[PDB]
Amino acid sequence: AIPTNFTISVTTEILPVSMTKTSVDCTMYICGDSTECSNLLLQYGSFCTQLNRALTGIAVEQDKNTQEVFAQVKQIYKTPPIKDFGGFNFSQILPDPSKPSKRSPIEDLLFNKVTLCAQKFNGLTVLPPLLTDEMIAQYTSALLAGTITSGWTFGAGPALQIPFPMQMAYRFNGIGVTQNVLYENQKLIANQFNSAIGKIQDSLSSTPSALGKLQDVVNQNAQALNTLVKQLSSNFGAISSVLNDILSRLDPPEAEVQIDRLITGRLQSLQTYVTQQLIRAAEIRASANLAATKMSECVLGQSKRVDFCGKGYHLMSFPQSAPHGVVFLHVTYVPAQEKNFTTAPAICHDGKAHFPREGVFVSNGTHWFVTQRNFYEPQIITTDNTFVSGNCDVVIGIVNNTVYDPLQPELD
Amino acid sequence: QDVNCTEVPVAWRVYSTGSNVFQTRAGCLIGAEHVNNSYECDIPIGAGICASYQTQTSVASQSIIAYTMSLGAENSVAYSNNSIAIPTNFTISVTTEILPVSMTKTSVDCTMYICGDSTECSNLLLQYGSFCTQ
Amino acid sequence: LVKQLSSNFGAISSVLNDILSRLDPPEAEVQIDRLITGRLQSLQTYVTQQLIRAAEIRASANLAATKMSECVLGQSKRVDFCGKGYHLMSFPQSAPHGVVFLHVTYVPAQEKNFTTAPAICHDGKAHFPREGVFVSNGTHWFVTQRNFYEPQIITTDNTFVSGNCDVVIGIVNNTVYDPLQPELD
Ligand SMILES: *[C@@H]1O[C@H](CO)[C@@H](O[C@@H]2O[C@H](CO)[C@@H](O[C@@H]3O[C@H](CO)[C@@H](O)[C@H](O)[C@@H]3O)[C@H](O)[C@H]2NC(C)=O)[C@H](O)[C@H]1NC(C)=O
Ligand SMILES: *[C@@H]1O[C@H](CO)[C@@H](O[C@@H]2O[C@H](CO)[C@@H](O[C@@H]3O[C@H](CO)[C@@H](O)[C@H](O)[C@@H]3O)[C@H](O)[C@H]2NC(C)=O)[C@H](O)[C@H]1NC(C)=O
Ligand SMILES: *[C@@H]1O[C@H](CO)[C@@H](O[C@@H]2O[C@H](CO)[C@@H](O[C@@H]3O[C@H](CO)[C@@H](O)[C@H](O)[C@@H]3O)[C@H](O)[C@H]2NC(C)=O)[C@H](O)[C@H]1NC(C)=O
Ligand SMILES: *[C@@H]1O[C@H](CO)[C@@H](O[C@@H]2O[C@H](CO)[C@@H](O)[C@H](O)[C@H]2NC(C)=O)[C@H](O)[C@H]1NC(C)=O
Ligand SMILES: *[C@@H]1O[C@H](CO)[C@@H](O[C@@H]2O[C@H](CO)[C@@H](O)[C@H](O)[C@H]2NC(C)=O)[C@H](O)[C@H]1NC(C)=O
Ligand SMILES: *[C@@H]1O[C@H](CO)[C@@H](O)[C@H](O)[C@H]1NC(C)=O
Ligand SMILES: *[C@@H]1O[C@H](CO)[C@@H](O)[C@H](O)[C@H]1NC(C)=O
Ligand SMILES: *[C@@H]1O[C@H](CO)[C@@H](O)[C@H](O)[C@H]1NC(C)=O
Repeated sequence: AIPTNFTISVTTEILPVSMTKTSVDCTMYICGDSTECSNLLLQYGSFCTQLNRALTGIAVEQDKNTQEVFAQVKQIYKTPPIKDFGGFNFSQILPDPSKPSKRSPIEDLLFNKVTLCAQKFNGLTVLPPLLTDEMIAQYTSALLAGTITSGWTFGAGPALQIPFPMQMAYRFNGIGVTQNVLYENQKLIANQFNSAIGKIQDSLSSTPSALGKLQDVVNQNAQALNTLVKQLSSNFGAISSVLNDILSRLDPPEAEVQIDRLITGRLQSLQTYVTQQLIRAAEIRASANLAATKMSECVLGQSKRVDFCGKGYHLMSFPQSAPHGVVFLHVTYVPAQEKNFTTAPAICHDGKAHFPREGVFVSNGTHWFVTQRNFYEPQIITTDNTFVSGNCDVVIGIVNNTVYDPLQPELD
Repeated sequence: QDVNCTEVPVAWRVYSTGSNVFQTRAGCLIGAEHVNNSYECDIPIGAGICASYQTQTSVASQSIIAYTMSLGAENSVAYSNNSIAIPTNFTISVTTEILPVSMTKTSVDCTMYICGDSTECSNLLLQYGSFCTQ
Repeated sequence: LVKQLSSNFGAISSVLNDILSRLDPPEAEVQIDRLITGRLQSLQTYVTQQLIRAAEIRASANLAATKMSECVLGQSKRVDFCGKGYHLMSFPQSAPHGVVFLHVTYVPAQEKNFTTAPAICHDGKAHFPREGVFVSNGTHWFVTQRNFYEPQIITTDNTFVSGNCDVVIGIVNNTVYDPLQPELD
């Protein structure tokens, strides 16, 4: 079964890369302005220093994650002023200078769907990220402009200019299809690419569950913080929950029991919160590493790993940013309408047996031809497309035919 | 952090107020001057602000400065619909990568760590379950 | 973990001998129980931290094993995996609780631009390169490989014919040299 047409397809993948940084003060959360609470908690050891160290480590680890997936090339490139990429239309991915935001229409659509207080209280602080969105957008724009005008060369050394049709011809001659197919159906390929890239906005704007992966971490963090805050209204087996009333209607020789019980309860609650945060950060870092690998392999070069950079034979990929995440658009090539054929392992001329150099033998029913393994184009068997090895006695299923000779003119 | 530059002297004193005061997204920075240029990043602060020593520059007057990010050197390739850039030489390069594989093995005895020679501590801890075996 | 032993944990003292001396057995159990609870939870925290660190260490070890299996015992075509640039070879070295990889790679160098053409149109037929692309000095035309500059004269061995000079865009005119000319003699 040999395909006779093809179809360019575009798929989307979403990968989280970071989670919001946060920090809590050990002393302030447990004890307020009460100094007696402070010097009662001083009885315990370094339980107010390990937690801050762990949170700081988590914060710096999250800071490092973004730099690994967006700082592959330290040389920002610019697109040419005139867009004449052989009919291709990269308007929905390239940045739009008209809008005050430096994003693209797809990036703008993404940033308007992540939308779902907590200013400051009880020693709850949120640190700002080192890299703002305005610079992640610049990194993505530079990466996008690098592949359009240079191919995969800029990912290994100096950037080499290349015409886009020639680059696509290079990429087809990486999966089996020869060069002439693109140079013939340039218009069809361009139209299919434009339609596929257009349909992405419609697909994203209609599915609320498309961006579900990025919302899960935000919701989990919000629920964890809400539980941590709500845990402050529990008596923990004492007479009350507010230290002020404990300090009033009791004696200092007796009031320490409630203070100690509340301290123990709040300390173990904070322990649970910190452990949960560390466990979540582990998976977030794993996902960030996977995203970095995907960016390095799919974008800056063609990948031959099956079902890694999209579904089907991989051709190209484009990166886009999103709030605490990245989105990959994989452009792939898949076969189409097929045809029925009969075959033969080898062709037996006089004595010698012929094997194809590249491609296989297909029989229309009367004649025979040799063709490629992924696109149907028959050619007459000659001495250039086949090589002789052995005799028509050991191979199984060989057939009979005539191998054309290309030097018949010399007879004249 | 998160303190607006008026309340800062409501906390060896020059760093409390005066000299040069800069207000950023992270907070209030005291002791550095905000230049109008852009350089490679250094000791980070936040919201794309890196502070560097970099004061070899009318005496040099070495001091700490603050500046915005610079995302590498600007570049632009000349692209037309007929243009090829073919290399003519090459260069063999060697790079190094470091990878941890393991750390030091260790073991801690449950009973000895908590209770010393005191058998009373031992038989009081025996009240709990299998916490010295897990 | 060691310094945590010098904390009273809300008791009267931190040394068990002192607790066992200036108290009564019916009363001394409270301090012992409190110290036991505190030390037990401290050890719990230490063990949990050790497990969390060990997970990451195992992940890094697995990555190092994959790198050794792929980059060393064979060439790798994965981009930016075994070093920066086109990967050629790699060498392993040991280090205290770790490994060091030396990646030997190939990168291009000084460059000169050229002008190209998708195909060359001889009489009727249209010729496409077999490997490499067409490079024009400005007067003549040549075919060369895609990673090193060495011009060669267009022949019938470096190109293959497919179609007509009517559907491709940007085809140009030139002469395809024939290799059986001496047969005329
Ligand atoms: C490259 O792609 C861009 C984006 O699709 C093209 O711009 C778009 O071109 C279409 C052409 O039909 C415009 O649609 C027209 O809009 C006007 C005004 O709303 C309407 O009266 C017409 O009936 C038609 O629907 C569209 O506005 C325009 N801009 C977008 C979609 O943002 C561009 O033309 C493409 N390049 C080339 C060379 O065609
Ligand atoms: C493809 O064509 C070849 C040659 O045209 C066929 O080879 C022939 O195979 C038959 C039996 O397989 C043999 O023919 C015999 O030859 C002896 C020679 O003395 C003769 O006495 C017999 O009466 C008989 O004709 C022989 O191996 C060979 N013949 C010749 C002339 O080469 C082959 O069978 C064909 N295969 C198919 C699938 O059609
Ligand atoms: C590369 O070579 C081809 C073949 O020589 C050139 O194609 C020529 O195109 C012109 C007009 O586009 C045509 O010539 C015309 O032929 C008719 C035949 O009756 C004649 O009456 C006209 O007066 C005119 O000469 C024809 O398609 C073809 N020339 C020939 C002799 O077949 C092509 O232009 C060349 N490339 C470049 C860039 O010049
Ligand atoms: C494919 O299967 C068919 C069906 O069995 C094979 O046809 C038979 O092949 C044997 C082997 O020589 C002959 O003896 C029979 O006479 C054939 N039957 C018919 C109806 O033709 C066929 O050979 C198989 N193909 C190959 C390459 O082995
Ligand atoms: C490469 O780009 C140039 C710039 O537009 C193209 O040159 C024009 O091509 C059209 C189409 O035939 C002509 O009508 C113009 O007269 C050309 N202008 C000049 C100044 O020559 C050129 O055709 C493009 N080449 C390819 C292969 O697309
Ligand atoms: C495919 O093989 C031949 C066509 O050469 C045809 O007779 C046969 O019925 C086809 N089989 C199917 C399942 O279509
Ligand atoms: C900080 O204080 C000044 C003067 O009191 C005020 O104008 C400014 O708006 C304050 N900062 C913010 C972020 O409001
Ligand atoms: C490309 O090379 C030509 C000479 O062949 C030269 O005239 C032109 O300036 C070069 N292009 C660039 C961008 O340097």
